[PDB]
Amino acid sequence: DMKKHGLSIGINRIESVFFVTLKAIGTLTHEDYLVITPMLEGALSQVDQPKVSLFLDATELDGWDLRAAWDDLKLGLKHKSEFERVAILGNKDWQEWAAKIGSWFIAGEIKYFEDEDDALKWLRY
Amino acid sequence: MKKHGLSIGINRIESVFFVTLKAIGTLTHEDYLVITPMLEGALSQVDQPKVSLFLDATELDGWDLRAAWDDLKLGLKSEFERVAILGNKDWQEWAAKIGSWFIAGEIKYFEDEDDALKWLRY
Repeated sequence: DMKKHGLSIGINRIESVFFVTLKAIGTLTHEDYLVITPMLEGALSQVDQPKVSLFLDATELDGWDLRAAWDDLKLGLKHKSEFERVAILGNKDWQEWAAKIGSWFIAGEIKYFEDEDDALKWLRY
Repeated sequence: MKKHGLSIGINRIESVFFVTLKAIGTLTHEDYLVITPMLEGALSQVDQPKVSLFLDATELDGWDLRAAWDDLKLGLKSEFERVAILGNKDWQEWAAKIGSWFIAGEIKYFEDEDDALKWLRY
């Protein structure tokens, strides 16, 4: 009834360093892809930092439909830059998107976490 | 490891899409220069003809008054029906100020999330 579904993209500064943030939540549909991804793309294309990394909060993501457009989503940076690091935060138990959601990104390194503090420390230092 | 910044999104509750924006920490002029182009890039892609905005300012401490944040105007390509601002502080500190970034039929301040969201989808 009140369950939320979708994603948000942002920029956060932590200890003087800016990073891109992404939060995915609920169960994503085809309609959701059509409505939400142009906005994510529009946002990410305006990020122009010397080096930049990404924090992906997927703790509240259920997943998406079999072979949905979400499998092939690509989120890239303003001048074809790659993310230095991408920290993917999940939960204790494996979820259907675990081995798939990383492919949205071109990254120097992708690391998976169950604790936000650890994820942020790895990104920052 | 205190976070300072803003995120923008689209969420759906049942069958209704709404724009969502969360602001956190104390925003500086450098933050403005880095975040506002992305915020504007996101908003220019919202095509839904009837749409509202949920603004989560629960973790917002404020911004530098000499920074461009005071003057920010966010909009659609073309207006929000409703903007629901969620926060804990006396409204006169920042709620009216951040509310003024938007043009909308109605702009309302809430301390309860459930009530804010219900009001947006009515």
